[PDB]
Amino acid sequence: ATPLTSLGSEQAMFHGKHQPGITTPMQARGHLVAFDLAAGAGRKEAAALLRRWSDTARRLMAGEPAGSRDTDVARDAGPSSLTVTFGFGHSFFGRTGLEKQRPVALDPLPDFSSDHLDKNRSNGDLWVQIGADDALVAFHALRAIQRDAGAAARVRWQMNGFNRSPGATAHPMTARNLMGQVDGTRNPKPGEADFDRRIFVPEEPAWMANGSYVVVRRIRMLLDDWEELSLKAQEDVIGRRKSDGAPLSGGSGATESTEMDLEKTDGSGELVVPINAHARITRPDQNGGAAMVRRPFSYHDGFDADGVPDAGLLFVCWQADPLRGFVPVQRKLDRGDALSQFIRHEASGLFAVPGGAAEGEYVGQRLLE
Amino acid sequence: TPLTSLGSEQAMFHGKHQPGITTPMQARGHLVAFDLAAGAGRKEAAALLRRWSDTARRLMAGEPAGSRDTDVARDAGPSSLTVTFGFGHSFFGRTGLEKQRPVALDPLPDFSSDHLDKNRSNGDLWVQIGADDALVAFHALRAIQRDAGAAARVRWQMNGFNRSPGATAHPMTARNLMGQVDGTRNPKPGEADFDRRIFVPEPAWMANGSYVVVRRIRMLLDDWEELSLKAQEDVIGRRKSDGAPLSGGSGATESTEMDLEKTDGSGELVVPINAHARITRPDQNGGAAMVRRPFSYHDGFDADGVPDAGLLFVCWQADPLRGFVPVQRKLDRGDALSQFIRHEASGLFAVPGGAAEGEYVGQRLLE
Ligand code: HEM
Ligand code: HEM
Repeated sequence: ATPLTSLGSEQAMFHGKHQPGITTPMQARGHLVAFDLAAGAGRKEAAALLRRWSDTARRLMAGEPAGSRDTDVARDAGPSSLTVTFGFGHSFFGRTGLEKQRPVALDPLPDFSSDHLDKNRSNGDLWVQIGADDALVAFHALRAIQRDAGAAARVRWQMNGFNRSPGATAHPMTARNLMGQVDGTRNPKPGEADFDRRIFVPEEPAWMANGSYVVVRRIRMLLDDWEELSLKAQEDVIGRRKSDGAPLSGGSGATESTEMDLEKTDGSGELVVPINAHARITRPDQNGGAAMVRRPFSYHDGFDADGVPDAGLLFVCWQADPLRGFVPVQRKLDRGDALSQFIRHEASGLFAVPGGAAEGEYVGQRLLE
Repeated sequence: TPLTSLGSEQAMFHGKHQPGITTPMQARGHLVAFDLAAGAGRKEAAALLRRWSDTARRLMAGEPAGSRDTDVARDAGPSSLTVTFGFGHSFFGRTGLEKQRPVALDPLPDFSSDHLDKNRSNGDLWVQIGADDALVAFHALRAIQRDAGAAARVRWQMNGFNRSPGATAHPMTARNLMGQVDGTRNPKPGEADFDRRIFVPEPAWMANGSYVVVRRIRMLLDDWEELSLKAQEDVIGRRKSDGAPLSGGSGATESTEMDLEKTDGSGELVVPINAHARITRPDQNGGAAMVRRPFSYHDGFDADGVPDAGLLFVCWQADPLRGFVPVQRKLDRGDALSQFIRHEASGLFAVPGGAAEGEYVGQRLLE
C-alpha cells in the first residue's frame, strides 16, 4: 500500500552527482524562471547569489524554512518532492568575466523556420526550475528564490505548469498531455548503458562535469485545430495510440512497451506508422543516435478574445550536447513532422546546468570559484 | 489512507445542493465567466445548461465526455472533480427573464478600495471547476468551454490552486500565500444555523441555491513580506504557526475561542481592534456570515517584478446583504489587512440548487 502521506513525505536529494530535477520523477507543479543580472552585478555578486540560492534550495528541499521571515506558506507540508535546479545562459558568461569558460554547447539554437519566439520571454542569464507535488510548496520555493535575487538579478520571464498528481490513477503510469497523448514512454532511463553518455557531461569545460544542457520550449498546442480531427488523424500524427500509447504497428494485444515496427505495411501497401509520424522521426535510431530526456510540464494561462486557449507543453529536455539532442531532432521536425502544423514554439531557452552541489558547496561553485 | 484516494474520491453531482459549496477544498481550480453570444436567448441558454449539466455529470463520475472526448483525463479517477453553475445579473436582461432576476443580484457596492478590472469582472454565466488532479481539472474546463460553442464566449477565466491531498502528515486547515492558516472558522453542515446562513430555503427557481461572490484579491506580497511576524499576526489577530487567536495561551490551537475583550499588561487589546479575524466575525456584523472556499492564484510577474498573486476569494451565502456586503463595507477602510491587498475583479452569481436524477442545473429558471 502506498500511503497518501507519501505525497508530502517524499524527499528529493539536493546533494548529489547530478542536480535534482533531471532524473527526478515527474512532479505535479512546476515554475520555470529566468533572471538577468542587474547592472553592476559581476562575478562576485553572481557567486553570492548562487550561494544564497543553493542554501535556500537545500533548506526547502528538506522541508525546512527559508530563515526567520520565512513566509510560512509551506508550513505543515512535507518536502513534497520539491526540487530546485539551476542553470546558466550564454549571456551569463560575458557579464561575469567568464567568456573563456562558456561552453561551445551554449552556442545559440538555430533560427528554425517554424519559430514564433517571444524573445523577451526567452533565454536569460540564469534559469531556475522548481517542481513539487504540492502547489504551496512549489510557490513558496519560487517566491524564496525570486526574493533571494533581490536587486542583483531581476525576473526576466516566469512560466507556470502542471502535470498529473501522484495517486490520480489506480496504478502509476505514464502521464498525458493536453493533446490527450501518452507522453514520456521512450525516454532514455538511468541504468541504460548509454544513458550517461547521452545525458551528462562526463567527469575528466571542467565546471560542467556531471552537468547537462537543458532546452526549454514554450510550445502552444493548437487545440482548436487539433480537437476537430478524427482519432485516426491524431494517431497518425504521433504514430501511437491515444488509448494506451502502443505503437500503431501493434495489435489489440499491444501495449505501451511493445516495440514499434517501422516497416509494417497496410494491405494496400502503406506504412502503418506514417513516414512523418512524430514518434517515428524523433527516435535516436532515426537521428544518428541523437537523444534526450524529456521532462516537461503542461501549461494553461487563459483564453484570448476569440476563445483561443494559451495552453500547451512547457517542453524541457536534457542532453549532454544540444547538437546531439534537441538541435538535429528539431531541425527535422521543423517542417518534417506531422505534429508541427498543430503546435507553435513561442519561447525558448538553452541553459548549462552543472553537476549537483556537494556538502558545503553551492551549485556552480567550480565555475564561479 | 492510500495514495490512490486522490484519484478515486468522487464528489456527487446530483443532490439538493450543487457541489462545490460544502465540498472540501481542492488542489486545482478554474473559474470561468461566459457571456451569451448574439442570437443566444432563453432557449439557447436552456440548451447550454443541459449540455453543461450532462458534461458535469459524466466527468464528475470519472467518465469521458459524451462525445469528442480529448482523452486528457483518461486513466485518472474522478479526483474529486466538481462543476458548479451560476447566473449573473446581466443574464436576465439577455433572455427575457427580468421577472425572475433576484433582488440578491443587485450590484455590489462600489467599495472605496475597489480596483476592479471590468473586463475580468461579472458576466452572464459563471462556472467553477475544481479537482485534485490538474489534467482532470483542465479536461473539465476545456469540455465546459467547448460545450459553449456558438451560444456563449469566454469573458474571463482564472486559474487557482490549493494544497494537495497527502501534502501534510494528516489533514489540516489550508494556508494562503500570506502564509496564514485560512478556513478555520468556515461554517460546516452540522453547525447550528448553517442552512439559514448559506442556502435559499426550499424567486422560487433559486430554492436550495446560494449566492456566490468572487473577488480576485491580489496580495501585495512585496509589502507584506517586509513586515515582522508580530506585525503580520496583529493584522489578522491569529498566529501564523498554528492559527490560534492572539488571545490564546501556550496551549491554544486554531479552534480555541477568541477572547475579544482580553487586554495585555498595558490595557491594550491583545486581538487588535482592526484585526481581520475580529472584525469579520458574524458577532461583529449583526449575524452576517458566509462560507469561504477560495483558491490561491499566481499568474506570473509583471514587467517590474511584482507578483500577480493572491486569493481567488469565493464566498457563499443565502443573501449577499447578510454576508459579503456588510462585512466588506466594514473591511474596506477598517481592516488592517486592506493595506496589503487589492481587490482587482469581482463577480456575484446566483447558483441554483443541484440537479435531481434526470434534470439539468437551472431547469426551473430556464424551461
Ligand atoms: C507540444 C509538443 C510536443 C508533443 C505534444 C509531443 C508528444 C510526444 C509524444 C506523444 C511522444 C510519444 C511517447 C513518448 O515516447 O514519449 C513523443 C516522443 C518523443 N518526442 Fe515529442 N512532443 C512534442 C515536442 C517535441 C519536441 C520539440 C522534441 C524534440 C525536438 C520532441 C522529441 C520527442 C522524442 C525524442 C520522443 C521519443 C522518440 C522515441 O525514441 O520513441 N518532441 N512526443
Ligand atoms: C486576500 C484576502 C484575504 C485574506 C488573506 C484573508 C485571510 C483570513 C484569515 C487568515 C482568516 C482567519 C482564519 C479563518 O477563520 O479562516 C480569515 C477569516 C475570515 N475572513 Fe478573511 N481574508 C481575506 C479576505 C476576506 C474578505 C474579502 C472577506 C469578506 C468580505 C473575508 C471574510 C472572512 C471571514 C468572515 C472570516 C471568519 C471570521 C470568523 O468568524 O472568525 N476575508 N480571513
